Amino acid sequence: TRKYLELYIVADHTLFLTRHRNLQHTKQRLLEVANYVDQLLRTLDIQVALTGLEVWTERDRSRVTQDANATLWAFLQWRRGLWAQRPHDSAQLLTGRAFQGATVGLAPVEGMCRAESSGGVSTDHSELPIGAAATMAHEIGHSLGLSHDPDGCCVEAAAESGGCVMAAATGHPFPRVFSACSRRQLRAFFRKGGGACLSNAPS
Ligand SMILES: *[C@@H]1O[C@H](CO)[C@@H](O[C@@H]2O[C@H](CO)[C@@H](O[C@@H]3O[C@H](CO[C@H]4O[C@H](CO)[C@@H](O)[C@H](O)[C@@H]4O)[C@@H](O)[C@H](O[C@H]4O[C@H](CO)[C@@H](O)[C@H](O)[C@@H]4O)[C@@H]3O)[C@H](O)[C@H]2NC(C)=O)[C@H](O)[C@H]1NC(C)=O
Ligand SMILES: CNC(=O)[C@@H](NC(=O)[C@H](CC(C)C)[C@H](O)C(=O)NO)C(C)(C)C
Ligand SMILES: [Ca+2]
Ligand SMILES: [Cl-]
Ligand SMILES: [Cl-]
Ligand SMILES: [Zn+2]
Repeated sequence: TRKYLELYIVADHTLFLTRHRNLQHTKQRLLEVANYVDQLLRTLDIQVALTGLEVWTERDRSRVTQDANATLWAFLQWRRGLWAQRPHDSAQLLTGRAFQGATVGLAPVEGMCRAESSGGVSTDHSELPIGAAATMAHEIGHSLGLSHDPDGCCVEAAAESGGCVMAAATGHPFPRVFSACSRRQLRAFFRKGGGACLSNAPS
């Protein structure tokens, strides 16, 4: 019984523009962010399989604004049509837009595999790909029913180590591991029936 996450990642038009309208380099950024997401999720014993990749080179397919929540749900609605053509477990939007309130990412809680909510949004806020990846892994965490780490969690992964992924705030150094509290919450989530779509090994 092994767990696999079929991930579909999207780069919005703004990100494309910040990447000098360079398709190849925008795709490379997505690939490197996806690689770090895989590294982080593997500390939960979940392997990531990059199912698909998309760059909105001419226009955003869903409305992206300063409102993180509005952006998240507009993306999720668009994701429904995407899913019908390109099946995946979770779709993640990586945006070059900055959200109001210093928010860098959002995702519906316990929505993994749900038709209306299996996705998330993250701003590419750091020069380092691991920044966006830690945010994306955090949103995927919420999708898997993980809550923010209580202060008595993340016994170790010291300050200089970046801490743990489910921390409520982010910043360099970025987290590379999920806390033991997160591990326990994930196992309970799976036992209770959540994330049923993570059971298949990608073809
Ligand atoms: C993040 O952003 C999302 C999207 O904007 C918010 O989700 C919306 O939340 C509101 C309130 O919770 C929901 O409003 C309900 O809409 C129902 C009809 O929905 C249709 O129309 C909306 C708007 O055009 C579309 O988004 C949607 O796809 C549907 O086509 C109404 O029937 C509801 O009214 C009835 O129920 C309410 C509450 O139960 C009663 O008080 C009323 O008397 C009435 O009987 C209600 O107006 C809306 O549907 C949600 N949109 C979704 C699911 O996409 C999040 O709340 C927001 N998160 C935040 C800010 O925390
Ligand atoms: C640099 N900005 C931040 O640290 C913000 N935090 C976020 O944006 C969170 C995501 C980070 C990946 C931890 C977000 O609120 C969340 O929990 N989504 O699930 C602050 C603390 C300013 C609100
Ligand atoms: Ca799957
Ligand atoms: Cl168990
Ligand atoms: Cl049980
Ligand atoms: Zn959070």
